[PDB]
Amino acid sequence: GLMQFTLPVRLCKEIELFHFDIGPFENMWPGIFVYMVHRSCGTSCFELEKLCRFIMSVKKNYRRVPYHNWKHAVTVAHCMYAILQNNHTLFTDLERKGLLIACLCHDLDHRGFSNSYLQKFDHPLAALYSTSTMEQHHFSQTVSILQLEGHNIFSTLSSSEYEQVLEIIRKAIIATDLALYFGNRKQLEEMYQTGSLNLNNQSHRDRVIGLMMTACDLCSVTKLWPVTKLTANDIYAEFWAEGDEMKKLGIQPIPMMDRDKKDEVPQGQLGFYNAVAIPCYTTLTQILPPTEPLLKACRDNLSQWEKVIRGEE
Ligand SMILES: COc1cccc(NC(=O)Nc2ccc3nc(C)c(C)nc3c2)c1
Ligand SMILES: [Mg+2]
Ligand SMILES: [Zn+2]
Repeated sequence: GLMQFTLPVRLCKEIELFHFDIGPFENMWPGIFVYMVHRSCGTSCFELEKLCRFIMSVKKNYRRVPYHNWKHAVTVAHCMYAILQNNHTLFTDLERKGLLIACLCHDLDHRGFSNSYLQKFDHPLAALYSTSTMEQHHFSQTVSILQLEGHNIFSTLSSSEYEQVLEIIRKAIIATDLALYFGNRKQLEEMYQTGSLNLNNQSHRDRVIGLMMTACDLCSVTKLWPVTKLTANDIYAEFWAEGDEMKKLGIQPIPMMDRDKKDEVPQGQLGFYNAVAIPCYTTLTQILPPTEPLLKACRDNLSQWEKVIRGEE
């Protein structure tokens, strides 16, 4: 196990920054992920034979959709890497192990549809899981892959440490349900502003890990404008697809998902920066000061969307 992964100089440098884009070379993304684990965790955390076999089974069970794809998984894992590297001593060995795997797995077997469209379609998964429908499925898919012959990357953990990591991964994945983020951020807001926030309180850590997961999940709004803008097309390609499918069930969908209402996208993006993205990275910056560069980048991209509306581009 004296085999390190190395990246070219430019990647080796930019991968440490929050705004890093992992590039269009699909075949470099596994090595980028392993590189991040080795540096975040240790070269010993995982048996490389098993990690590599886990990664490629995880890749396979992500679909060919415009946004909720294998690129998203690795992109979300890189944001978590940057958060963990910039907050060295606040996280247990198990939490670093668990959260990078949770980020890679967080959207397993996503089809490009919201929990809402599964409910109105009456998809079988909506009957199996009444809330956080896709997220419970994503955690299901994660456990399934972990139990394949030769895929159990945690094998060398004790029974209770193994229970702790699957529990970290379950809550981390469930927290990527944006419906739950509002209450979670509201509670974290009050806890930090009445001084009751306490990182030795497990139920507090849980909330703070959940906010990190939302932050990593939304990290496209924290990239340089050209990456943010080009990722928005992919996000809206899924939204408009779901809108089309709503119209096939005989329901006018929200404007956000109606491809006849593209003109409304810039204003809809302001709503999302102001209601979701800026509050998210604000509370995270208050709790984890060194994640400020995510808040600053998000503010720069809000400004870029205001300029789009003003016709300046
Ligand atoms: C009540 O129903 C609500 C309320 C608040 C938010 C939501 N959900 C909601 O708006 N989802 C969006 C929209 C635009 C987005 N734009 C970008 C670039 C990214 C990364 N994520 C987005 C997520 C639903
Ligand atoms: Mg998701
Ligand atoms: Zn996601």
